[PDB]
Amino acid sequence: EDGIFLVLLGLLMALVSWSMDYVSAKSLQAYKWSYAQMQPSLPLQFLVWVTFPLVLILFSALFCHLISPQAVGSGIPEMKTILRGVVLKEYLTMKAFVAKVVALTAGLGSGIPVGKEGPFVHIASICAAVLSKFMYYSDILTVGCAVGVGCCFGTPLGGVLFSIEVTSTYFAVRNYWRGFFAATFSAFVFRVLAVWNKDAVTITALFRTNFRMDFPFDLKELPAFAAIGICCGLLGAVFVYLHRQVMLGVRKHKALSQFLAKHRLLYPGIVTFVIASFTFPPGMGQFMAGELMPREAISTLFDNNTWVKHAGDPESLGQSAVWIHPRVNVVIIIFLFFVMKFWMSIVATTMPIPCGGFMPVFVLGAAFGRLVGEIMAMLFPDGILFDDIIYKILPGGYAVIGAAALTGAVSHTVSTAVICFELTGQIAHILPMMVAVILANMVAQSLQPSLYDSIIQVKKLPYLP
Amino acid sequence: EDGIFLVLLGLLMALVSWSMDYVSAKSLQAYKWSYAQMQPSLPLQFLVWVTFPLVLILFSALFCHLISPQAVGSGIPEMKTILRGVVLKEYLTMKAFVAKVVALTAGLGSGIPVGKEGPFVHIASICAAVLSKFMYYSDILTVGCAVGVGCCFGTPLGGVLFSIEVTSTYFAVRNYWRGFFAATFSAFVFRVLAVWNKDAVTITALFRTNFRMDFPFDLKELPAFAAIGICCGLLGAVFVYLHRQVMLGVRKHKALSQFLAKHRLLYPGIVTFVIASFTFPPGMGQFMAGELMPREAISTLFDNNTWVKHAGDPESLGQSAVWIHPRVNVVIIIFLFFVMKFWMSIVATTMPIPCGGFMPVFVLGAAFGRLVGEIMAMLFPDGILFDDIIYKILPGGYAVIGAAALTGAVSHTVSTAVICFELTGQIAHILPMMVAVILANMVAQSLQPSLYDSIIQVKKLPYLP
Ligand SMILES: [Cl-]
Ligand SMILES: [Cl-]
Ligand SMILES: [Cl-]
Ligand SMILES: [Cl-]
Repeated sequence: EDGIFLVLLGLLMALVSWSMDYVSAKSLQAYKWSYAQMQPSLPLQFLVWVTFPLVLILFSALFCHLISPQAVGSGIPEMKTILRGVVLKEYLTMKAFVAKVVALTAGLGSGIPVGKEGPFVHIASICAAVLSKFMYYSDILTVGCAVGVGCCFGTPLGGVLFSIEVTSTYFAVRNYWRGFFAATFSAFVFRVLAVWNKDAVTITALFRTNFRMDFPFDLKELPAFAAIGICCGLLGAVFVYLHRQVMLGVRKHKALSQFLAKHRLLYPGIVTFVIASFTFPPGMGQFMAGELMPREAISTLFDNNTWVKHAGDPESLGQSAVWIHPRVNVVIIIFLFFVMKFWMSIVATTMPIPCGGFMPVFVLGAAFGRLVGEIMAMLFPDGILFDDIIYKILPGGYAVIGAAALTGAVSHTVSTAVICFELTGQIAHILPMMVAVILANMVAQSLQPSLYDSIIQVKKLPYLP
Repeated sequence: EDGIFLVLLGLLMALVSWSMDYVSAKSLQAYKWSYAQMQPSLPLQFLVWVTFPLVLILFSALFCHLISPQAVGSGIPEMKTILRGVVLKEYLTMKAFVAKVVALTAGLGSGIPVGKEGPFVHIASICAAVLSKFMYYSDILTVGCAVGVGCCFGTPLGGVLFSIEVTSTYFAVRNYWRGFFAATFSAFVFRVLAVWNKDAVTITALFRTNFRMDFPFDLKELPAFAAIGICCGLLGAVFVYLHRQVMLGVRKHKALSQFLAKHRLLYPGIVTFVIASFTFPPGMGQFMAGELMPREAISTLFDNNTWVKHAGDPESLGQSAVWIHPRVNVVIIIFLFFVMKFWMSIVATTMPIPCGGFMPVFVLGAAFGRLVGEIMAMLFPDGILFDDIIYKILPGGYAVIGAAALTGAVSHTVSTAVICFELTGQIAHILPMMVAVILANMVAQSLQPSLYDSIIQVKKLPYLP
């Protein structure tokens, strides 16, 4: 019967993931078009920029309130609690499935720092439970997690490895085989649908990069990759620390908690309003590449161009031209993007909506990575002679490493190295990604608990040692 | 103390692996040069072609006999037995380490189908045990296996995943973390040494390929990838079946066993002599690309050229020119290579030397893969129009899939998909590799037990259910 269960779980999740991306994309196109149509008047540009995401976030928060409060958050803290032996039954119901899928879709389409992966671990877990009931949570949820990550982005190995790291002491080998099968199948279907819908041509990586694959880096820049690893460790520790402090403040502050406890939806309202206010292009958005939606932030941060060099005509960068302000060195623009998004990301992940920190952190990591890359590009401008031609620093490589390393530091995982290279489609940098991730973890684990463990402690979940 | 143990295990194995490759390479250069120096006289070309490998194989077999009989074979059947709870103490001694490393090196340098990976799982396992004793076999050997594969080729994930599949029921998460760390570190050092010794320039994949990474295949050829998967399943089942029959025959036949039991070294002698006799270039080697040593068989089978099209001047193929006989379609040459090597590989893996079937099967798989690729290249010669240019079938992709799939079928593993793409350095074909491997396993597991399990049964090892 496993053949039926595993195929249907895999297939149905491929369809949920694909449909969600389809709709999310349409929301963002509607947003950009609507904004563009107001081009001659700043008050209307502001109105659109801000109200479009207020509507979607308030809808998301409200929908969960009305259908299933258990849909709020990333799921993973509760799934871990269940894997440890305490069955929080209320998080594996069809009501949560509906609330989660609907509200998440609305959230993603807003442009607000809301991840997708976290929620998919939960969505797949529920599906696995429901199919099983229709037709032993340690095995249901383990397969679920692998499928969730797999179908979320089209990243099979990422999923399987994740399903191991989320366990307690012992992992059953039988789940390795079941998870691997289902996650691979699901990912395959997901990418084929993209081709069918004229958005891929062949089966490809989700955020495919275009690095040289020929002398991709020298040994002389390995110290930079190592430095990114260590720095990501520290940044990750800070991210988690501050996240905790925000959650506790909102819940415990003597007066704030009285107010927000009654007037629900103020918190979503205000958080969203402020993030939108700062990102408006004519205001600070021009200094933060604020026109970029999460996927475009990734697409441009993993570019193969060297922004500090592309003078004369910035339009030659295509979409990446958004980073080249007429009066500000691109290094500063990257710095400001990182800093501003850092706190926006922390706060956004505390809103009462479906959300997660994987993709927010991934982007912050990429930004940090280019900051390092673009700076070295100004220090070693001459390049290296090999086989009669000159090879130069390729900052996109640093972005890829930074994304993996910071994610690692925040979650306490090494699976992120794999998810990241499956997303880019190129493995020129495997060994330095893996080393940077290990270093990031050694540092982060010595300072602060995983993001998920901080949440488990804060929410006082019945997590057995 | 784990920090010391894991670093030293990782480091020392990187040095054993690197040193072994260094020496193996020198033996092969000596072999080819010596052969070339006899160019005007066929009797001397024959003498060199054959006697060079007789000396090395007989040395290998003899050395193990004299130092440690327990060094013979692939180790893995015994390591699995130990992981199940029966401590075959005699296979984790320094005597085995010495016999194994010395005899293996000699074997690899002969050009005879002798793998490297199997033996490295064992070599690393012994090192892990010895360091531990110097300073709980389930944890010693699990880390050992990850390091073995890691340092063998420079393939971290391959190692970690392998260390899971070799276990019984439960895998300890703590070993995931220890193995991942050590295998990554070891692989890193291994590749850096290659750069230092002027054999890499940067850190690279071991057998780096050069595929387009742009429209790498169409959906219309996915049925071929699937067909390779299924066929590999069947071929794998046959390989294992025949391997078993040979082992049993040698041990049980009424008269043969009497003879060979006394006159040791006849079996190595005769097997080696025959494999050499058939591969001699002026004889059948010209119809089997017999000039190629294992690594060159891989390098040319994973080429980015289309051999059935490269008419006019075969020298434009460089090294791959060896496959283009003046009077024989390259498809036949590939076919004969596959068939002849298939039985040579089976028999070679029964000799009383350090050896294994991973790399032999890997090559057979690659050959089969191109056979499919090169044939389709003659059926769909027109190509596909995309972005104003024409894309055509790229058979090297089929070779990569075939290598992974056949290996999968023979061992009953999916980790081979990962080892394979880490070896090529390109992940354009991840999803079709993974699907082909899954299909190969579904077929093979329905027909015959893993190569290793057949051996465990044949040798009557005390393998608890
Ligand atoms: Cl969360
Ligand atoms: Cl996320
Ligand atoms: Cl063997
Ligand atoms: Cl091998």
